[PDB]
Amino acid sequence: ADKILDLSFKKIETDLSSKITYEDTGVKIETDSSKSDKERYLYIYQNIKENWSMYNNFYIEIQNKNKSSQKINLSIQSKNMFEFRLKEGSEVFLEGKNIIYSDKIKEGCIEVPGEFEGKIYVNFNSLINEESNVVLDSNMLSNIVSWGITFIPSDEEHNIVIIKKISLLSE
Amino acid sequence: DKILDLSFKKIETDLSSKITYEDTGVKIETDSSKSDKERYLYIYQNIKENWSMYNNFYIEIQNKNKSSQKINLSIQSKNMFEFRLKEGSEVFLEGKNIIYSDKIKEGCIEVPGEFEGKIYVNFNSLINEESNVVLDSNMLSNIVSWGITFIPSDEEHNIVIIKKISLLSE
Ligand SMILES: [Cl-]
Ligand SMILES: [Cl-]
Ligand SMILES: [Cl-]
Ligand SMILES: [Cl-]
Ligand SMILES: [Cl-]
Ligand SMILES: [Cl-]
Ligand SMILES: [Cl-]
Ligand SMILES: [Cl-]
Ligand SMILES: [Cl-]
Repeated sequence: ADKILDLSFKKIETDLSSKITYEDTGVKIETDSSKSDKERYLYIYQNIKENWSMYNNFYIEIQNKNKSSQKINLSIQSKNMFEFRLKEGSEVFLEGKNIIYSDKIKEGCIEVPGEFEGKIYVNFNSLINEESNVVLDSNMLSNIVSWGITFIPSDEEHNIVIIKKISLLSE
Repeated sequence: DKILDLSFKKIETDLSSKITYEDTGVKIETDSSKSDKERYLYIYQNIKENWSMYNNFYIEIQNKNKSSQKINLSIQSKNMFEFRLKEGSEVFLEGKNIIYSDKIKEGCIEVPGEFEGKIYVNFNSLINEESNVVLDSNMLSNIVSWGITFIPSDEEHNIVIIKKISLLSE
């Protein structure tokens, strides 16, 4: 039950000029920039409201028409707050015309080699929320740093409570 | 099941206390004044663990007084989010003579007099007030935005073709 994501190019934050063309399938993205500009980028995003708990990864069918390697990265947002980016060092899988290999996320990016024409596998455990360190397929329980009990004694001058045991149950 | 280590640090507000660690649990003795309405004893332990595999908080406690006590929970995640009892949530207090489902009143749990049983609290009854995020809620549950950034090579004219972007179930 693969879920195909709608590719809309109405929302773009960039510092380049480009020509986007829809074809039978997918879309061609042409950019004109310079070697000097080391801040160059073309961020393309969408606004949604979907539940993705039944999926475990991104499958990006991309093709590079240049001999030089490209670079791409992902960013997901949950609860209009938590932003998830590629976890540095995490393994991603690139399947080309004849070879499939593992490459680690470097400087927050995925290297797309020259003439690459294939698909890219990025598991959701590869996207993380920096601040919380919570990976996209987990929850806040994944990184508990403190637990405590607040006690508000009765109007009696001296109160005593006995705590025999505290544990965490799981179905 | 994971038996939490009963080792604490404490904050005292308008009261003094003693924490003795006996073989039959930890005894908490407080000395305070009926007039000091800001009385409050916070006992906690800082750690670095993963409780994803768990779903509930088991607390067996005994109240030595005839007057009710009030307890609250505070679980913190590295991002400095503190989760507390959700207002209107349900908690189960199983005593010897009385057993029932209880409600969170003013963010606290009423511990009846001479109570001597167990209190069950599900992690979905813990929430961060400002974010309004439940402690066991998965991130994938509510996705509001997703994006892809393209960083071109040094070549002046770059062309990348994206035929398809999907989510695979596993
Ligand atoms: Cl979409
Ligand atoms: Cl949507
Ligand atoms: Cl290839
Ligand atoms: Cl290359
Ligand atoms: Cl002791
Ligand atoms: Cl501690
Ligand atoms: Cl009881
Ligand atoms: Cl509260
Ligand atoms: Cl809060």
